[PDB]
Amino acid sequence: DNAIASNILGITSKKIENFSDWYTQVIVKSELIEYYDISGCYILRPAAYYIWECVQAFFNKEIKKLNVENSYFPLFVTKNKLEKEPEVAWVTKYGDSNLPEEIAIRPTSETIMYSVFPKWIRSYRDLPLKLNQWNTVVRWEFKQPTPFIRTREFLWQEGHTAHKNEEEAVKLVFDILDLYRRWYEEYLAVPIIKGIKSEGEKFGGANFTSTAEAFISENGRAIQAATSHYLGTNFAKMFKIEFEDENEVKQYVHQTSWGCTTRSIGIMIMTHGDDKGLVLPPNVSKYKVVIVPIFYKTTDENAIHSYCKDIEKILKNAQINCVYDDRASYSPGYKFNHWELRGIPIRIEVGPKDLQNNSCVIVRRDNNEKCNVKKESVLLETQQMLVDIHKNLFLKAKKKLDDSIVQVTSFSEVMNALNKKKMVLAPWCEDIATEEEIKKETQRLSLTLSGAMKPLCIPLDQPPMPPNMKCFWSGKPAKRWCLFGRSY
Ligand SMILES: O=C(C[C@H]1NCCC[C@@H]1OC(=O)NS(=O)(=O)N1CCN(C(=O)Nc2nccnc2C(=O)NC2Cc3ccccc3C2)CC1)Cn1cnc2cc(Br)c(Cl)cc2c1=O
Repeated sequence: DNAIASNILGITSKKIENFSDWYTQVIVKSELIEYYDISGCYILRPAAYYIWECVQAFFNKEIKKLNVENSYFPLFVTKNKLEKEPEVAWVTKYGDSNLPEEIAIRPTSETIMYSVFPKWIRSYRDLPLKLNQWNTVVRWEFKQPTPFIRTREFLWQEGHTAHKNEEEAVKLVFDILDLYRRWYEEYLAVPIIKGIKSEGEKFGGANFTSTAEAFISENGRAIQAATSHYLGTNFAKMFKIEFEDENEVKQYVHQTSWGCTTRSIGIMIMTHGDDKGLVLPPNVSKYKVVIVPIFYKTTDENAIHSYCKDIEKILKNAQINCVYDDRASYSPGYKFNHWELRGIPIRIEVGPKDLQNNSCVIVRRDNNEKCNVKKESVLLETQQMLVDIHKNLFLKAKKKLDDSIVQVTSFSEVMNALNKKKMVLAPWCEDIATEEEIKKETQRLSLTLSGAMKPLCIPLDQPPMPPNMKCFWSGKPAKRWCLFGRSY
């Protein structure tokens, strides 16, 4: 429990050698996650919840442009109402007395909301209806949990809309999907692959499911990053959500729903984190800069302290939040590891020579590259470097994603691509019967998580398909290229 020894040790598992232990150490030592006495439930500490507040402000600002309004619906669903559509958590008593009708924690708010929609929708003048919630949902599974990405309770947003026809809803589905892209690219520097889910992997209530897929290249696992469904009139028939149209004729509404969870944070940690600890894209880090003082003698102490307070004022006047670790009990080297492990994008060092030159040293977190900068240039160099740190993080990640995809044309090359922690891009006939056949065979040939291969998504960005190409599995005419891989 010695501070210096713990500081020098940092993360002690190498990301590439022991990924599972590497991930646990990072989330605990960078002060993101705390554990709890109920399995599969975790505490979001400030540094983690700050990230959620950043993406929440962005997604709010964007869905307002689509005229989507936030709201809040009850945490509880009556058994009577939920079972009008079996791992839900059930409230059965208050104090010591049983409830006459059991009560479920929402796993999602479909039945809670769509049950009231008919009261709000009477004619076309009431459409479209566009609602969003920021809440938690509970799903009591006994699979092995994993912080951020696979938990019994998790924070998310769920948005639900209803439209007068199909095209206006289908357009909204993909408009939201691109906001999920920007959520991951512009804020978490994580590249995703837009696609359509296979028939066997889509949401049971949707006509189609569009998805944003991410890939964890260190363990070879694909993970769904966000989702956006076109529900059609399926839920309008269940709940009788009708309206009178412009011709005075009763019609069903066309609905969409879409969500993104704190799994996005987990994906971001697994992408950018290195053997030093957390690595934060500037847009989700509270402190963009850490100012560390360095003292050669005891005489230059009052000057360097004042010089660091000048740089702090320069950055904070430009609304660039920072922190000046003026603690006298720790060495500069200690502070370097301290804030590197916590993922601060930029470190500014001020020493005696840097003060004699009226300059400073600015170190990047992603690649540890240093450069000397004049004091009057500190603000401009910091601004451009925060932008380049993001771009570098994203481009390096997009490289790892692209290199994780092996385009194949026969099944005889599938197992070799899987065992190299990759996913295959294969031409597929999209027949639903083949989805389980591919799972059973890929896991059979694999010799804890599963070894089976499942249809991840059919990408929107389709490679050229020669009109005579056949399915990599059945040999029947192929329809589109499909990503297949191992998942959680
Ligand atoms: O809701 C819907 C329809 C839509 N509704 C509005 C819009 C949004 C919806 O769009 C989706 O399709 N969302 S999705 O949830 O399917 N999708 C999103 C992307 N994913 C995440 O990011 N997930 C997470 N993020 C962070 C942490 N953990 C997880 C996570 O998965 N934990 C679990 C796995 C795991 C592993 C170990 C331990 C515990 C656990 C729990 C998960 C996949 C479908 N659905 C799902 N399930 C239901 C369940 C019941 Br019970 C009933 Cl009754 C109904 C439904 C139902 O209707």
